[PDB]
Amino acid sequence: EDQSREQMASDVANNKSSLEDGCLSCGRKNPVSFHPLFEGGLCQTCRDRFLELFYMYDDDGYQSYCTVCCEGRELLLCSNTSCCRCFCVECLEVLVGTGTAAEAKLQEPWSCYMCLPQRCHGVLRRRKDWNVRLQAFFTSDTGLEYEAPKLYPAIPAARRRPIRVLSLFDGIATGYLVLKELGIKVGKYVASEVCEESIAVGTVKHEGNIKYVNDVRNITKKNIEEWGPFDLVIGGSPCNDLSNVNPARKGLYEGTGRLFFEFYHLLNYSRPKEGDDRPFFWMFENVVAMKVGDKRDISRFLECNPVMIDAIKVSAAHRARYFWGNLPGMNRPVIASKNDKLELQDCLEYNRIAKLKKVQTITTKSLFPVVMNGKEDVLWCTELERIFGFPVHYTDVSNMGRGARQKLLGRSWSVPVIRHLFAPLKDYFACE
Amino acid sequence: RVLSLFDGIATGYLVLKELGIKVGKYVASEIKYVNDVRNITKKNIEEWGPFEGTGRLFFEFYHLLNYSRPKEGDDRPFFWMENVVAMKVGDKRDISRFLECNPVMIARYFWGNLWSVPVIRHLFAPL
Amino acid sequence: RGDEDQSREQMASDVANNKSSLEDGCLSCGRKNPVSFHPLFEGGLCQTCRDRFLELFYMYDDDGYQSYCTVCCEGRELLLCSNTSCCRCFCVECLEVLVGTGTAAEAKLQEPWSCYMCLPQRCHGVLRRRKDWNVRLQAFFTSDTGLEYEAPKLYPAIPAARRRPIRVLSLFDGIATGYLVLKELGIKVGKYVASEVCEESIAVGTVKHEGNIKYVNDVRNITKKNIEEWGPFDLVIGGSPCNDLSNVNPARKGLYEGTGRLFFEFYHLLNYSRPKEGDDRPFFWMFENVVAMKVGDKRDISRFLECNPVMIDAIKVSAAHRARYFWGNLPGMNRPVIASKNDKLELQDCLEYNRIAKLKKVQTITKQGKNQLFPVVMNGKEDVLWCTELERIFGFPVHYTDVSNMGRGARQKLLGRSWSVPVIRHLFAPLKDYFACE
Amino acid sequence: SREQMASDVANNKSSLEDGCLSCGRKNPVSFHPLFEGGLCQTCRDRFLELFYMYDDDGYQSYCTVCCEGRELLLCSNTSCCRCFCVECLEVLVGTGTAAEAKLQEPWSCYMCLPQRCHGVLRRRKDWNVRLQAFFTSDTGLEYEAPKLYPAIPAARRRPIRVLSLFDGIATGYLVLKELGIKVGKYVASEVCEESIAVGTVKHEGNIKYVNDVRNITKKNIEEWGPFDLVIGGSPCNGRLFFEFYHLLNYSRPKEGDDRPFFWMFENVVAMKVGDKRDISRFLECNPVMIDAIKVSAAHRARYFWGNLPGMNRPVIASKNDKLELQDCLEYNRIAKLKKVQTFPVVMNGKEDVLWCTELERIFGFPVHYTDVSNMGRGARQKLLGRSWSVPVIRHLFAPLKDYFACE
Amino acid sequence: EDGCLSCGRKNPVSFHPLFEGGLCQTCRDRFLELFYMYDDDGYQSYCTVCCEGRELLLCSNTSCCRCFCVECLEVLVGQRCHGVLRRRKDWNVRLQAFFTSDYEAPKLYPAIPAARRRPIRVLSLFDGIATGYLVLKELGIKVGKYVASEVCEESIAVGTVKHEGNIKYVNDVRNITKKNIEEWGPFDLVIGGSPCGLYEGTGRLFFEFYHLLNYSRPKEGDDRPFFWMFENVVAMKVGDKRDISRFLECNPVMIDAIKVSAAHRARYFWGNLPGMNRPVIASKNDKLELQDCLEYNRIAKLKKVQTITTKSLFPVVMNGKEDVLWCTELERIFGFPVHYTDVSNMGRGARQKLLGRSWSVPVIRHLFAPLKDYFACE
Amino acid sequence: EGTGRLFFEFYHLLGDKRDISRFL
Ligand SMILES: Nc1ncnc2c1ncn2[C@@H]1O[C@H](CSCC[C@H](N)C(=O)O)[C@@H](O)[C@H]1O
Ligand SMILES: Nc1ncnc2c1ncn2[C@@H]1O[C@H](CSCC[C@H](N)C(=O)O)[C@@H](O)[C@H]1O
Ligand SMILES: Nc1ncnc2c1ncn2[C@@H]1O[C@H](CSCC[C@H](N)C(=O)O)[C@@H](O)[C@H]1O
Ligand SMILES: [Zn+2]
Ligand SMILES: [Zn+2]
Ligand SMILES: [Zn+2]
Ligand SMILES: [Zn+2]
Ligand SMILES: [Zn+2]
Ligand SMILES: [Zn+2]
Ligand SMILES: [Zn+2]
Ligand SMILES: [Zn+2]
Ligand SMILES: [Zn+2]
Ligand SMILES: [Zn+2]
Ligand SMILES: [Zn+2]
Ligand SMILES: [Zn+2]
Repeated sequence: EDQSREQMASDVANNKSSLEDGCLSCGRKNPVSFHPLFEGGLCQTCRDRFLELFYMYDDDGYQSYCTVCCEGRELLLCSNTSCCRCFCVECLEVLVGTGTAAEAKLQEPWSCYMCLPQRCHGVLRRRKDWNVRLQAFFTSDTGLEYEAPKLYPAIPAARRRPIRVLSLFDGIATGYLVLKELGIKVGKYVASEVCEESIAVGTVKHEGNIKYVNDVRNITKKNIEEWGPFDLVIGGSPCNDLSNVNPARKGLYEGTGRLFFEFYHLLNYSRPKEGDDRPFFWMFENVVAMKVGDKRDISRFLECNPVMIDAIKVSAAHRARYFWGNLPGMNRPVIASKNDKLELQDCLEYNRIAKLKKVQTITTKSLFPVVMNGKEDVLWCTELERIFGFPVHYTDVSNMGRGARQKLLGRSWSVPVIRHLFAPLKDYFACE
Repeated sequence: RVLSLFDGIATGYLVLKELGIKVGKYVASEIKYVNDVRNITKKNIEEWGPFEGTGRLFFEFYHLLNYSRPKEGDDRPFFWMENVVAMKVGDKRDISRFLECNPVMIARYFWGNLWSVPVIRHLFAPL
Repeated sequence: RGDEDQSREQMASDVANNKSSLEDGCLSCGRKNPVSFHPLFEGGLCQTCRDRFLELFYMYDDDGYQSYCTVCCEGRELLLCSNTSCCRCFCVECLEVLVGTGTAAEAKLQEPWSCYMCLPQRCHGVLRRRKDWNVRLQAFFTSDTGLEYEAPKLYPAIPAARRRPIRVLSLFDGIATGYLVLKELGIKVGKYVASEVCEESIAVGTVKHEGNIKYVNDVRNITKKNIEEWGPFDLVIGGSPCNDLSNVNPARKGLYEGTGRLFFEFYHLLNYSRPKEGDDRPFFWMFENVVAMKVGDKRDISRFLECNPVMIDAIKVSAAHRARYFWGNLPGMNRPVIASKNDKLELQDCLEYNRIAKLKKVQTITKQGKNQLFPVVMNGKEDVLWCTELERIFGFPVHYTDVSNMGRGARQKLLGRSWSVPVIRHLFAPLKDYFACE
Repeated sequence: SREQMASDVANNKSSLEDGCLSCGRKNPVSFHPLFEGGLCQTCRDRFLELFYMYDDDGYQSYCTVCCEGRELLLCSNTSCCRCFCVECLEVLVGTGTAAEAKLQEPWSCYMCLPQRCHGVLRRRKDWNVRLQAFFTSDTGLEYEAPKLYPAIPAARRRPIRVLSLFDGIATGYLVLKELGIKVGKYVASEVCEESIAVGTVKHEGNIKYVNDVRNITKKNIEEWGPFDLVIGGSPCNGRLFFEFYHLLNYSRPKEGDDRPFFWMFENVVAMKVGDKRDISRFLECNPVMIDAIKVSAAHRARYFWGNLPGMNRPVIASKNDKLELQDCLEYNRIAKLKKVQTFPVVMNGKEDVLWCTELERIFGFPVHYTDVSNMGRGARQKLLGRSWSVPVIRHLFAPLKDYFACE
Repeated sequence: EDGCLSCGRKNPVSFHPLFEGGLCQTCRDRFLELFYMYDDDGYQSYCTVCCEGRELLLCSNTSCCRCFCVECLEVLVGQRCHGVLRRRKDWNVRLQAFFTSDYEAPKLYPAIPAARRRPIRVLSLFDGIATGYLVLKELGIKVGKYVASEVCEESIAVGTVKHEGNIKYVNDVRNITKKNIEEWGPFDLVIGGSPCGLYEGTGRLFFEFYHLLNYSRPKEGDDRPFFWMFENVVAMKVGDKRDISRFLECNPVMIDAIKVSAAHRARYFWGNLPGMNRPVIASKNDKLELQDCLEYNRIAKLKKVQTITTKSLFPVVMNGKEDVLWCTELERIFGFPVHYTDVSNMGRGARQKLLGRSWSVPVIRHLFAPLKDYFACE
Repeated sequence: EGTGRLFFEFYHLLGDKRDISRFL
């Protein structure tokens, strides 16, 4: 019963059946979900395997596999600027028409069907609302629908107190950086960054206002009561454990992925006891490109469904991630601000021209992003900081170079994204 | 009532029966089998109340113990308690600090705030 | 030996019983006929010894100590002063023959050992420290040269309504220290033609200064036509890459051969750009070279330039020991060095938050153990200065060299061979009355 | 490799010009004056310094073909000091010629015997005049030609005033009155006591000697009268060039002065190419290459910077010349060679050496010029060896007769 | 006048050429030899009256060398009659006769030589640098054949290049045979000078020239002109001087070069030429003072110069420095043409070794003056 | 007085052997 796609394509081309009933690339009947790009259905296995590898990218700056099904065997890349979309050789001729595979390979330059104005090439009719329809896929599709978060009661303006933060895997102190950018008065902050390179950043730049502690491995229960009531628990675990960029690909239950459980343990301890009514919150952040099996696990352990704020809508780089938590308003409409840097041309030094408008994701490892005086060059550390919204020269401490000033900026959060997330907290704690 | 994980052949049930004590209701996930480990919610625990590496089972056991733990101020008898000796020292410290109690001995490693039939029989003697 | 060729023992014996003075005797050479006096002590010096003192006094080792004897010129075995703020090393042969027999053995065993420059002065044998050697060490260097040239002519005062911007041709520009200091005083720069060939030094000038520095190619490929295509220059700054003139390099080639030839390109283009006869426009120039250079070079460079250098040490305005010669006709190049309110005369003023400095001054920039690893401490742990603090020491604005992916080594090299902002600020300061201000 | 171009040109697939003569690298910049073909820029620069350098025995110290001496065969023919490169032979004419050349006795180089198409090493039919074209004008920069001074009337001609830095034995003084010009002053700057004796006794003390050059200040040049010709030649055995350039600026007429001023430098040809451009760039001129072999009986090639009127005219011998060694010899002495490089005579069937009075007539100075101050055989040779040559200098100084007073 | 000044013994045999008095036969013999030689410093070796002394006073007058003795004064002196040291009024022209007036060869000079005779045919031995050849050409007398017997290679070159090889060297004198003289004969002039005990060492050569006379004189019945000559230094034993005069059978003459030159050159002559005993008369083109035998801007500290030999206060000053004579300045002393020794690549040593032991051109020119009336003049 | 003194006088009135042979 493993029917192929040619029969379905022939049936729909004669107005005998619909595209929804069939898996858009698997060909199997009994669809479970749609395709955000093309009109049709997607099978359970296809949906499971394409939730994961959509947002992964290669070093050269193009998608790692097909934009249609899930797979890369022979790929023909679109050469249009500000577009890296790649297609599948098998996908083209079986749905749009015979002979298009060799014809496309000869025309220079090649433009993908998304670039050109929409035309129903065979059965590949693009959506006119795919821009607003892709978001609904990732936001909420899983089986269980957890209850809506409780809305804490309002507090009078004169009955507000300074917040007592407790950060984990603090990195270069991004939360502390945004907290005074909003205006909230921080009465206490307890980071637990163990990297001595990053520790020097927090002490010098914030004047020893971070009561630094060691790894989040030896903090005992009595410690979390010796330090008093905590009104916020930040945390972002390292994401170099389970990603399909490294072959090992150890799960969340092995290797460096067990640091998530430390956040849960500390959240249990810092949580107010039963019968207490102080405002309490939490948060999390991890790479979206994680296994589906563990994507639900983090949701179930924390009993919340992740959101997806897409950095492109606010910054000049592509990196989306999951933000669990019970913040009051973590599902609104993303809006940019006046003091933003939407295009890369605003994140460059003097006498340099930006060839692109947006830049592919940046990782620990570092072609034609900028040309000065008719000569190509690569981005500076002074330029990698304006992209994320960090103040310039932030990492210029402890005798650094390109070797380390790029690793720290690679696995850090985004100033505009968190600035968006922590906006509602101006009502429960001290302002000005 | 008793809640047990990794019942297996329900040797603990046989030990409890041989102890002369009666159990009102026993709930297990693998006798009253309900479903798999990953098919339990807060509402399910409330209805059933009151009462693959090693880390995969340890996380589920820790979550179950945290969910079944009594709220602050209660004085009801709530206790909990296994891993082989030959295993990574980092994981040993992980599961030692996570449970808020250092291991002692027994060749197995036993935690607890209280397979081998005699060990279970000796442990269930003071119940 | 000859009557002049005595030994130090006879001179010491003669001066012991008030039969002669230390003046007639060469303090270590021993010969007669003194030509000059020893700057630190009282006595006389000979030509064979004096010309060995004009070079070897200021050179330093990597570990942070004098390379030779503080007394004669020479190091066989040296006793370093254990006390800090003083890296003077004394000569074993110099000690026992002037203060008394057996002082060497007790000096090597007395812990900590304090050099005779540090202890309160007393007539230790014949090592009588001068009571005014601080002002007399300058006289050893500033004016003892050969031909006594005429005083430079002073330009007439210019009205403030006729002042115009400053056009600068900075041969061997480096990182544009002249541009940075020029507008700090408020002088408007209407043109600045750098001549650097290293690419990194162009990135700083293009980025930090908004591309107002018209760079050109190598100085060697500059013809007489370029010097007139680029308008009349009102200042010709220059400083040679003194890698072939300092005695520090054992494999040096000296003047007239090698890298030292580049002085004549400064000398060539200076005449090519100097105003001709009948031109009365204010023209100034300035050459700069290290003190540690052979007197054969120092006389020829002064003979061609027809001027005598000054000696401005960077210890009276900053927190580093750097001394250089300054040729030029800058108005007021001999006035004494006075610090300013917004200076950093100690090493503590040039540190980040939560850093503790042990010393009060540091030696020159560009085996170096337990002293180079101990110039600063934080959290009770040994540390070394930062590239951010090496810009405060010289007076450069913070984060000046944060361009073009420069690591630690590049920011160290382009900084250590540059000038010093307080010194060049002292030199350039009188120019405010000749050019357009604000 | 060498066989790459040889195989191609043999089959008429390419020409000899395309490849470096021995380097094997393509893209040549300059052509070989000797043979047909071109030279790579890497091989081009290395050929200037070693071409005219010779050995003590009287043979070249490098290859006649490329630049290299590892194994060389010396030409047995007299009046020819060219040694050929061993690997240059078999790769050009054919394998096995290296052994044959060494075995046959006597062996003559390919230059001596009349030109034959020996492989590809075909001697150029016009090599004689194309060697100068390589030397006289090949450097990149092309400075403007000097201005020509207006003619000086004979009624307004004045005695000459000379400033001979590094004077030596007053070679310049001897030629200026021999040509008939009236000397008004000759401010030498010699500091060798032996050489001062010759210039004073033989000229009745007409030289106003001074002390070392490194003690002369701008005030002395102001006191000593205005100069009209600044001679200069540095001891080749580079510091003293900048002293000549220093003093020339003091004595060069200032802007607005319209009096005839001439200068001239001199240096050997066996100097690095880098130094050659530096001297010309500072002086703003291009040099000439005058050889003494066309006016005397000895070999020496020396560059001549200056603004002298006519430094480019062809070299022509004079009637009062001694082109052969037999014309510079005493009685009962027989010459063996025709020229002597930079067993020279027989005496009753015994090989002897040129006398100090025979090395005297070769250079053009009057006989017994160096018989003062009790010099020995060694001293009289060293003063003559490092001096100039009268026929060469008299050729350069000849056009000056129309500018200053004569007789 | 009845006692010897330096000895005191009576019965004198001769008078004194400086002061009035007598001389014994012991002192006159010691006065003949010990008079004229000199020391390296340039002073008289002994006293001028007694010619003896271990320590003696040294004179310091300008251009003077006569040094007196210590005991010679207080014995007899204690210008006017100082004690008994009253100078003779004509000692200048008196001591010249004491040496001269000490028979001779055939006393009849034939004067038979007449017009249209053959030119000179002169034979020499140990010629050196062709001294006789140079003077003979200067007078104008044509020479048909000039033979020499020199052996030192360094001096053979000078005669060749400077005279275009007209001199035909043969060999050392020890190799010349009787047939060689006959083959090269006849001959009209036999010049000879021994290199400078007579019966031992290199001095044995004197009789070789005498034997050469025996193979060159005209035979019996041949009244053709024939002459000879001889030269020797004055520093010789008394018995040696009496032997040469005995063999040559002549009274030898005393000629000193001071009257014609600017150096102390007094040597001993023989011969049979006319007019040898005539007093020396100076010429208008003669160099008599050292101030003219010197190069440019060189002033002399003296007027005459002492005897000069192979071995080197020096008589000239340069630019305020105490300085010596040049090689080209020694030639003009002897009358030689300038640059006469600038051959064969030789320096101070060889040229000094040649000029020192050579004759004097003006001195030999005087002896050959009367020969112009016998042979082909001009 | 060796034989040379008498031999030289003998010739006038009328290596030793080599010169004696040449003497006659
Ligand atoms: N064992 C450990 N204990 C505490 N921090 C650790 C740790 N192992 C790694 N880290 C830190 O965790 C960080 C994760 S990158 C995330 C940093 C943070 N989200 C920010 O504001 O940038 C790394 O910088 C690393 O230094
Ligand atoms: N041929 C050349 N022409 C122009 N500049 C050169 C040069 N060769 C080297 N340089 C540059 O000249 C510099 C001399 S270091 C002196 C620069 C100056 N004192 C300052 O720092 O402000 C070197 O850094 C070198 O990069
Ligand atoms: N330091 C110095 N100052 C002046 N002259 C020097 C000198 N050093 C060397 N000389 C002279 O410079 C001369 C250069 S060799 C040229 C000699 C001269 N031109 C001639 O025709 O004979 C040497 O003879 C040497 O005597
Ligand atoms: Zn499918
Ligand atoms: Zn596909
Ligand atoms: Zn596209
Ligand atoms: Zn001394
Ligand atoms: Zn010492
Ligand atoms: Zn000290
Ligand atoms: Zn080549
Ligand atoms: Zn070769
Ligand atoms: Zn040849
Ligand atoms: Zn007597
Ligand atoms: Zn006497
Ligand atoms: Zn006298």
